[PDB]
Amino acid sequence: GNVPPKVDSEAEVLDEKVSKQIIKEGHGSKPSKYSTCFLHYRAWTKNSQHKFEDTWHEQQPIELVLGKEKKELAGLAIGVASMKSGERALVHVGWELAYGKEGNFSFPNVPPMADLLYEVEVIGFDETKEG
Repeated sequence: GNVPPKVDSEAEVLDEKVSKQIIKEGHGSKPSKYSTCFLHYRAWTKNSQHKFEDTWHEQQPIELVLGKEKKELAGLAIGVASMKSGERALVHVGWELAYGKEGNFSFPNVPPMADLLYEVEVIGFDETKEG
């Protein structure tokens, strides 16, 4: 909708500046490096709780190629890399892995050193880890 889902369970650490809470378990294996991922997501700045991104509202999921993602999605990518297909989770990303020191001027307007929250659901990836 627009409200960042409340989820009490304690997070799993994926990186120094990245952690995750699973909302809905998915299936299949985690994606491999360089995998193409299709996903929906909402993004909120942690300190004002402003929603500056919502792919569900704009009916436009994105294509994220792990290893070639834009810098502002570095943290998100790290979270995605830990998800299964169809999984839905909250991803806490330190600003270092987001819009960094300066933030962003507009579209979107993200304050400097602004930690972010992501509610991401992976539609699926094209290459998965096969033992």
